[PDB]
Amino acid sequence: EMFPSGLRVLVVDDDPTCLMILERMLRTCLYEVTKCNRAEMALSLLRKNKHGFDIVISDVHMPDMDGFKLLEHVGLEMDLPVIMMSADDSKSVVLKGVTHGAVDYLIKPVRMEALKNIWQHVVRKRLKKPRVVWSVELHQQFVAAVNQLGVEKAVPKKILELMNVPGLTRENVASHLQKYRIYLRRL
Amino acid sequence: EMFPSGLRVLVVDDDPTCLMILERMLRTCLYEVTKCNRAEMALSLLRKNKHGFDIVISDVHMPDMDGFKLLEHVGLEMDLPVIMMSADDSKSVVLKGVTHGAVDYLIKPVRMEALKNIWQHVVRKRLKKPRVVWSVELHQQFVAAVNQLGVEKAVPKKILELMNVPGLTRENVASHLQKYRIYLRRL
Repeated sequence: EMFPSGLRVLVVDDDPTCLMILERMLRTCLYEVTKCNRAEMALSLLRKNKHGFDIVISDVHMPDMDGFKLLEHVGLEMDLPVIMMSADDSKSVVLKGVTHGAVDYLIKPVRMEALKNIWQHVVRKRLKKPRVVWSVELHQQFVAAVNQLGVEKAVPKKILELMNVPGLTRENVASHLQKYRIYLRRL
Repeated sequence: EMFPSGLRVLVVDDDPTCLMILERMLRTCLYEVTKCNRAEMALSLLRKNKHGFDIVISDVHMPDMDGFKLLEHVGLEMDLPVIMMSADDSKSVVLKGVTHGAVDYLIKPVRMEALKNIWQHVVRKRLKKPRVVWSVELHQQFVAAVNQLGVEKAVPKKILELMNVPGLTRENVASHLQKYRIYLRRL
């Protein structure tokens, strides 16, 4: 089966053991890895080179910033795939990862198969217009709406009815659902 | 005539004399001023609190980043009003300020009237949808198109014809033109 070697991953964690594990497993899986232990530094590294990182993995806890708001900055503001690394697997923490913008999550202890499969949010087998940026408030309304209808039955028109946001289009919701589908199915 | 006192301005300059002048004049004009001497730090200060700064003034030259790309980060990526502070007033530098995302510019020496009038890009006398973010490449095509048609005659349909970007709408161009109208008229 197909495997995309050489994707570039930024791993953000103030825990050196967690960082070492993630880096070693990603290199075993042929990803290219950049490590960083501060949220502010991660954000600077991502702006420094847009079209430089394919996916970010960041710890739910960070020493210089609330970890969930880093998820918002990376996953929503910058529209990058961000994966939440958490030691806590309660329903509330897992729900908060996706409500703050992550496309997926990893629970300690991280299994190789789970870690290796993160490329699914980046590549697929088969000058452009302005990109649309979702606010955290809008995103949380979307997650609530989709969870109410059921992820398998939620169609753009029904999501829109529940969100009740003038100007929000069917296309906007469909492309947002495609980005967050995998996480929402895990719920 | 109406004057909006108390707007919050971030001034970004590694030249302490320039920073002191801008801060003193802005405080005389009743703005609230935050100073910062590094591009990276400016960017962190702006994310730290969105809905915190009303307008940014940044020097065309910065020691830790190309000044024009800071304009892109602030004016286009973050969609804040950024004003280019420059000692150079050549046609090429002035054109580059607006092609990299600034809504206006200030030339040394800065006159009080010019400095005091920066509120025009922020306020006016009379949960929402995703915001649209322009890439620098798209923005530069837009500036070229508008300059070809003439800023006073440029209507969205004609701008679109010249830009030739599938998916770019009339509404997108009209709201972009409204943001950059003042600078483009100065050209």
